[PDB]
Amino acid sequence: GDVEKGKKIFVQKCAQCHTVEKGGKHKTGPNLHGLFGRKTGQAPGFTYTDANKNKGITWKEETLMEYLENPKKYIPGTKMIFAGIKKKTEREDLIAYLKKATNE
Ligand code: HEC
Repeated sequence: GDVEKGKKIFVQKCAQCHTVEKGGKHKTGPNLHGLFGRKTGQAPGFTYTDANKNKGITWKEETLMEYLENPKKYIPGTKMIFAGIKKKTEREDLIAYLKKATNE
């Protein structure tokens, strides 16, 4: 998973709604710091849909690969408006970026 390639994918597809920094700002979407190994819907100070709050999985590589491929299929009724990233490589690249960025 190429971190630098993941950076650019994040900017293109994710940055309009999400920050990755520790104590970063909530926007349209929750700040993503400390994402890995946390349950869905647990970012402090963000109002989630009941669907995201009660999804009840743990974020990791496996779960992110499935989610980012098709958000609304994984979490029906999410308010995250994003169609998905179809390609495996692109997703692994992005997830590599997040593993690092959301843990610094
Ligand atoms: C790159 C394609 C993106 C990644 C990676 C993520 N998003 Fe989003 N996102 C948005 C909202 C409003 C929410 C909350 C929606 C709801 O509660 O139904 C989300 C949710 C996520 C989550 C889960 C958060 C949790 O802690 O459980 C992850 C991991 C996530 N998103 C990653 C908004 C948007 C958005 C605005 C239109 C875009 C372009 C994206 N999200 C894209 C990405």
